Amino acid sequence: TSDLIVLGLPWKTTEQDLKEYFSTFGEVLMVQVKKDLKTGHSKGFGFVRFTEYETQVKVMSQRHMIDGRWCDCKLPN
DNA sequence: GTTGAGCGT
Repeated sequence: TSDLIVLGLPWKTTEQDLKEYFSTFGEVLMVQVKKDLKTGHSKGFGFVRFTEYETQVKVMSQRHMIDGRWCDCKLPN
């Protein structure tokens, strides 16, 4: 398993929210929501790591409606 | 108090 980058997150979406959402597919190791260090405002993308590689491809294969926006899980660059 | 292609100290 590898980290997946999550593009398109609503600005209000928190690491708590991601954990909840992604947990529905499989077991989650960690989630991150990248934020500006001065203001804490989310930058609109984050990361996720699953324990099971099965869950990763399942998640990588489809778009995701998270808090009102379609999001994409890709392999980072 | 804003936005929507954005890739991580």
